[PDB]
Order: sequence, then C-alpha cells, then structure tokens
Amino acid sequence: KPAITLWSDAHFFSPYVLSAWVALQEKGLSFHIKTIDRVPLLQIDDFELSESSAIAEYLEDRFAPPTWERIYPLDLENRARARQIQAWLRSDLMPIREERPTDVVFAGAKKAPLTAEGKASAEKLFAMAEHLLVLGQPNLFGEWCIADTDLALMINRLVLHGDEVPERLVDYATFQWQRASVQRFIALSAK
Amino acid sequence: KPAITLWSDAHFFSPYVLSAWVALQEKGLSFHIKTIDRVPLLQIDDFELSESSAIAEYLEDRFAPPTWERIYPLDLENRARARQIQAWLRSDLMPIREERPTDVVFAGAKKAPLTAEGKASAEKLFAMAEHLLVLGQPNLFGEWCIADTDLALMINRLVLHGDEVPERLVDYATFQWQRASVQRFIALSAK
Ligand SMILES: [Ca+2]
Ligand SMILES: [Ca+2]
Ligand SMILES: [Ca+2]
Ligand SMILES: [Ca+2]
Repeated sequence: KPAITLWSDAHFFSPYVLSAWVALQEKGLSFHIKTIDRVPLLQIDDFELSESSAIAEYLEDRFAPPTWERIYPLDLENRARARQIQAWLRSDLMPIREERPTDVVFAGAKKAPLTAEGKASAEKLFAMAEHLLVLGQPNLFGEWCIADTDLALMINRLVLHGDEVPERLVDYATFQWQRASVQRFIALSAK
Repeated sequence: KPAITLWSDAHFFSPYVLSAWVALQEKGLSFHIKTIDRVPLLQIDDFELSESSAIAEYLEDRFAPPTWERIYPLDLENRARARQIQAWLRSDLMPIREERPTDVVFAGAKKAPLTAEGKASAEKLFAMAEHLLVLGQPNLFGEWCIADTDLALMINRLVLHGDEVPERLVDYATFQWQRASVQRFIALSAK
C-alpha cells in the first residue's frame, strides 16, 4: 500500500478536487484527504502531482486496467474525446465558471441572473453537450469515464442553480450526480 | 496512409496550433495544414478532434512508440509531470497570455509594459520553470517531449518581447525554439 494524500480546499467545493477525488475513488484506491485554508495536489509516497486531469491520467497509467478499474475509455477515439472534453471544460466557458461558481453546486448558493456573455456561454455548453450525448446514452461513451463527471459538474452549475437547461442535459447531469464517488465527495461538505 | 488535416488560424500564430503541429511533425506523420480566417482541429480520415493536448495524446496512443517516435516520456512520473505542465500552461498565467499574445512570438509585435498582474504572473512562471529545470538540463526530462515546446512558447512570449527573463530560462527557451519542427511552423508566418 502506497501512502496517498489528496489536498482539497477547506470547503470541499473545488470541481478539480472533485475530479481527482472521483479518479481515486473509481480506482478503488485508499487515501487520506487533507485541507488547506494549488489544489488539488496528489501525494503518493515521495511523488507529488498537480492538475486534476494529469492526476487522473497518472492513476490510469500507474494503476493500470485491467488490474484496477478503468477511468478512461479503452477505444482510442473515445479516449481522445474524453480528453478533449476534459481539456475544453478547463479552457473554455469562463463566464459559466465565474457566474456560477461551485458553491451553487455544493452549498445551494444563489447568484445573479446570467449576463449576456453568460447566456451565450450556456448555449454553447448546451449545443456541445447535446451533440456529445446525441444517442441519449446515460454515459458519454457507453461505460462511465472521468469526463462524464467533469461534464456533469459544468452542467450542474446551471441545473442546480435553477437556470433553464434542456431536459436531456438535466437528466444526464442528475444521473451523473448520483454516482457513488460523487455522492461521497458531496457528503464532505453536506456536514 | 490515412488522410490527415490540421486546421490553423490564418496567421499561423496560435500556440495551440503550434503544439498540434509539433506533435504531428515529431511523429513524422504526413498531413496538410489548412487555414480558417475552434483551432487547432485535427482530421484523420472520418475522425475529428480538438484541444491541442488531446490531439498530441491521441497521436501518441494511435501511432504508438516504439514504431513511431515518442512525444511523451516513457517514465510514468515524467509523463505525469509533462501532462501537469501542459495543463498548467493552458489553465494559468492568463495575464502573460493576454499581455504577451503570440504575435510577439511570431511577428515581433511590441506591446505595453507588464501590469502589476503581468509581472506577478511572470515571476510565477520563472519560479516554476527554474524548479522544473533545476538540473540545467536542455529538455525537461532528458529527452525532448511535447511539454518542452509548450513551456518554451510561454517563456518566449517574454523572451522574444524583450522582457527581462532569468538567463537559464532564456537559454532553455531559445534552444527549444531551434527545434526543427518549431522552425518549420515559424516558416509558415515568416513568409
Ligand atoms: Ca468498472
Ligand atoms: Ca474507434
Ligand atoms: Ca526520437
Ligand atoms: Ca519514475
């Protein structure tokens, strides 16, 4: 057993800490979570690693399927689209991220009506997501992968705030939020 | 031979198009570059893919070493740090990116003195990079990998503008800029 520590924000609100948490939980790895009042930071023995998608990728490389459970798609094109989704969510949609921060997700916080920039960003999210999920599949690529969780978090910034969201995306994001690993993270801030 | 197209901005200034270009060139893949007046976009036969790090990752998965040349480190911890670097550069340092856009790199454009936010961001870059390159190695992990190119681009936003940059980082970024693949991209906009 390697010693594993995941560093979180004190509120357990970071969506990137959520992402790293889910990667760890879905691998079934034993770890301690610690808070800082720079996150997430993974420590495994004498190795340290930051950036939540790099952390998931490392866990998948090091604790490789089929011995440990898989968190990236096996098919290379599905795998590429998973990475595309992770990268896009971290590089785009800044208005949603700024106008709907994750206290809306984890603490029921209410914020202001969307700006013009916020609405345009929300419509871009909806168009992309509807395309990604055009088969109406519960998980992006059939079986769940880490990108489902990240995408659902982004959609839930709107869904859980009460903003109007196409029904199929509500259904997707709500189903993803029932994921056990996600529910276990939510519990950290519920009390 | 699959049909490969890479879509670039019309000026060949995108640092993300540069990154995807370098991944393609360093794999030794045959491709056409096309411009749009959403980039980079990779097309390979009937598959499409966006986000420059996802594109490199796909190329490494699909055109796998040792048959094709390697663009990510073999060691899993070095590989993780490469991904950490790629992810960090795309998610942080926004002031450098905004105050030193890549026309400074590819067209010798001159911009304004750094803001207070810009200087703080530059010092963060310098501290991280000096740490990453503390052995004074020409490439981050010994052998070159795609993260060297991305990191050098970020440093060169400052170096090529004339901003003051620690000598070891100047030396690093200048050496990386001599990479044949990078020189081939530069040629696109030189004329
Ligand atoms: Ca499984
Ligand atoms: Ca396939
Ligand atoms: Ca080589
Ligand atoms: Ca190692």
